Formats: sequence, C-alpha cells, structure tokens
Amino acid sequence: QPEPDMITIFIGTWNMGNAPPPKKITSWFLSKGQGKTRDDSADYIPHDIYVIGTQEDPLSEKEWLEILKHSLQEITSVTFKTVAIHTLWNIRIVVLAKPEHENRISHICTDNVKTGIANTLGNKGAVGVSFMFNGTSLGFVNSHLTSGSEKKLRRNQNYMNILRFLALGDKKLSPFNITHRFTHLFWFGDLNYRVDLPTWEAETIIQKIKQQQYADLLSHDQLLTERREQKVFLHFEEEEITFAPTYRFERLTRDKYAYTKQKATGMKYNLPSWCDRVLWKSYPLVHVVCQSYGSTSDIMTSDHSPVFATFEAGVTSQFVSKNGPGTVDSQGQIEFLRCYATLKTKSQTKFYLEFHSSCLESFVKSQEGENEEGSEGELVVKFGETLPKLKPIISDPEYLLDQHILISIKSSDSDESYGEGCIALRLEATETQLPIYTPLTHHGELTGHFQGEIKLQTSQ
Ligand SMILES: O=S1(=O)CCN(Cc2ccco2)CC1
Repeated sequence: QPEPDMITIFIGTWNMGNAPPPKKITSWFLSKGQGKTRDDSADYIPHDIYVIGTQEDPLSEKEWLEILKHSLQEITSVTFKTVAIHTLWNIRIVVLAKPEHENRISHICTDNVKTGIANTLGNKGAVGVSFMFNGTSLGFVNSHLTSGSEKKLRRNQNYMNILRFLALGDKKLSPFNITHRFTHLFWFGDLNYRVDLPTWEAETIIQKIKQQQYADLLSHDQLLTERREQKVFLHFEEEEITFAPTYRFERLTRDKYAYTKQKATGMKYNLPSWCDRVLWKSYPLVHVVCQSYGSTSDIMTSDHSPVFATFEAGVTSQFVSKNGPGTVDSQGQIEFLRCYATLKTKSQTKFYLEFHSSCLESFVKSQEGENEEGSEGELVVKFGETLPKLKPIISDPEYLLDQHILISIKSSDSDESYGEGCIALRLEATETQLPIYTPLTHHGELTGHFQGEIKLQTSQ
C-alpha cells in the first residue's frame, strides 16, 4: 500500500450557543449550504482527517464524540478513529482520522490558552492539537476570541497571546511559536470580528444579505481590514467569503438576523457578521488548496451557523536511507552565501543565527554577524560567507527538496530571538546559487527580513 503524497482535511467551526445540536448535522461534514460548496459526486469519499472546533459547546466529550462518529459513519460507512479531543471550558477541538492512518499519526499534543485578566479571564481562549502525519507536521487551533463590535483590538491581543503561549509541536523548536512549527497550521473558531457599519444601517445590511450582495459588507469586515493593515494574522490565508454572515440568527430558522440590543446582549447590537472563520498558514511552496469554504443552511439550534472548509494538503513520507536517520549523508549540503538580516530593532547587541530543520540531526548555531547602519535607520546584520555548511541526514533530492529551514536571529547578550522565518529547499536548481528570502516575525509581528543566496547539493 503506497504512502500518500496528498490528503484532504475537513475543518469545522461552530459556536453552538449552549444548545444541543439537532439530530442530523451531516450537511456540515458534506460542505453543503452557502458559499464554496463540495460537489455531490464526492459525498461518499471520506476526508483523511476531520477537525471539529466548537464554542459554547454544552455537550460532554463522550456525547459529542458519539454524534460526530455516527455522523461520519452514516456519510462514508467508515468508523473514524479519535486522534485527540481537548476542551477548555466550553471551547473544544476533536480530531478524527480514517483507520488506515492510525500508524501514520504520532507525536500527538494538545494544549489550551486562557485569554484576558481578572474580569476577562474565564471563558475566552483557545484549544489546539498537533501531530505528525508521516513526515508532515500538522497544527490546529480553535479559538473563541473576545466578543463585541468595539473590541477588535482585544481580539488582536487575544490572537498574539494564543500564538505566543499555545505549546504545540516540537518543543526543541524553542525560538519558534506555533506560526512556524508546522508544515500546515489551521486556525479557526469564533474569532468574533464584526462588520463595522453604523447601527442605523442594520436593515440596509439585512437587505444586502437577502440580495446576496456581500461586497459592501466584506469591505467593512474587521478581520479583513485588520489583516490588510497587518494588525493580526500576518502571513495567514483565508479563502474568499461567498456565504452570508453566520451570526446572529434567531434560533430554529435562518430567516431572521437578531441584531437589536437586549438585556441578554448587555445592551449591545450584533449587526450581521462573519464571526466564524477558517484561516491557514503553510510553509513556502508546500501544496495547500482550499476546496470548500461555506456555511450550512439547515442546522438552526444556535444563533451561529456552522462553517466548513476543506483542503488538499501535501504530505511527505517517513524517509529511511542506508545513511540517515542516525548519521549524515556526506553527499548532501546546504550553503548560505551573502546573507543578511534587516531588523527593525533599535538595540545594538551582536546577533547570531540558529538553523532548525528535521533534515538536520540538531539545530546549528552560526558565528555572530557584522552590524552596519542601513540608509533609512535600520540594523543590517551581515553574515558574509561565514555561515556554517549544513549537513542533512539524507541527501536524496526526493527527500531534501521537500524540506524547510527555520531561521531565528538571536541576541548574543540575551539569547532571545528577535525574528523567525522559514526557507523552502524546493529550489529551481541544485549546485546553483539562488536567491532566498523570508520575512522575520517575533510574537507573530513583523521584525525584519532575511535574504541572501543558497546552494544546495543533493546526491543527484
Ligand atoms: O500576503 S498576502 O497574500 C495576504 C493577503 N493579501 C493581502 C490582504 C487582502 C486582505 C487582507 O490582506 C495579499 C497579500
């Protein structure tokens, strides 16, 4: 039985509004309703992995797992295996996989982050799961961010706390947060960003939704505008939204948006909004294609509609050679030429690099770089031809061209990372000097850039 080089992944997010689900939820897992929907001819074809995020989930883990498994079994005639389940308060993540994948999945991790302080600590935060699928690392985050149209900056702070503090993936990748630890990272949930239009415009917004005219609403969606201004979710992707706002509905129908202020809402308006979202970030030049992104129309127990997204995702095999794992493959090498980091910092410490990759036996520390002043005020750290030659464990180009090098630039004085990025080895040529580039981030915000040239030697 050959190992796959692609899988499909289902991502669901549903804020259940503290109510039990209806008896049939299959439309969610079939990607049927409004938006980018899945073709009927695929209904019996199981996804490889199903990741279900709920918020305001009133069920026990047992109760929800039985509903999920019975749902998938009815659709596909396959009995899915539970990879992981993790709950923080009423925020939950379930990962299910086809039974044939059970011995392809390992290194399963779960964690949660509680956001806020005092008043604002006790119901918002995130849960996550990570694991390896053969040679590919996968991370999943379900977050319930702060509510309210006038709290976008709190949501952005919630995001940074979650990516800083959620402890998933390989703990040896110590300079890197979750935005660099995975081949593919999916971040979804009730992100709670709203359509920022005046309250007086509520009925006009409803009119537009009835006409399926979303453009003047999406141009005011806080998540898209905050992303465009680089305030949140830097270097993440989202499919185009072509489904109606998923919040706030009257329960038991989808015919009415319930937007007006009530004692139950703290006297806040809830204008129709795309609260419920799926975003992703994959390493450079790895295959990832969104094949559905939409909302169900027939699940009406909550004031939110469920959201689905599905993806093709490239995966690699657990490579063994005569040499690595457990030795190098002298036929292989990675050289950096003429590299420099440009940093936004005001500090004047010396800096060194760390190179991390599962194609190395362990991470590699560089010598300190040479600091110069840039023309427009910046710090330029030059490494010259001084960088250590990296010795991959396997030299086969079918393995090495699919790998990635994570880079951290660290202060000599504090050993703290001032920026993290990632370089793909999926090059146009081997034995050839080629330009490389990554932006550098720290705590998910832009801190600089790293650019230079690479020269990769494989056994071919
Ligand atoms: O780096 S990008 O692929 C990120 C997405 N966009 C920009 C964008 C549009 C809306 C919000 O942000 C193109 C460049």
